[PDB]
Amino acid sequence: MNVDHEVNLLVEEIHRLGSKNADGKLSVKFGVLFRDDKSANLFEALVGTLKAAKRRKIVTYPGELLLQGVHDDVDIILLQDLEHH
Repeated sequence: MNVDHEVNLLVEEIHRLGSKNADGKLSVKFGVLFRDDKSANLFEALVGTLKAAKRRKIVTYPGELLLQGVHDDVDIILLQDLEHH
């Protein structure tokens, strides 16, 4: 409910759903994550959660705003990793 937790929830989910790109970092396509969220609704505000982590430079993804699933091929790239002990 507090987006502060959701950010870390996001990076964990990305750790499981995401696959490594050429840069060696984990990345997951919006369509894949959105697909899972459409079932459980983990992120009540997925876009806002993405924004939060993009502002923290934890993840990056092409696009500013979106409404339709035309950005589903957009890979959310994990730039900063704090998820794992």
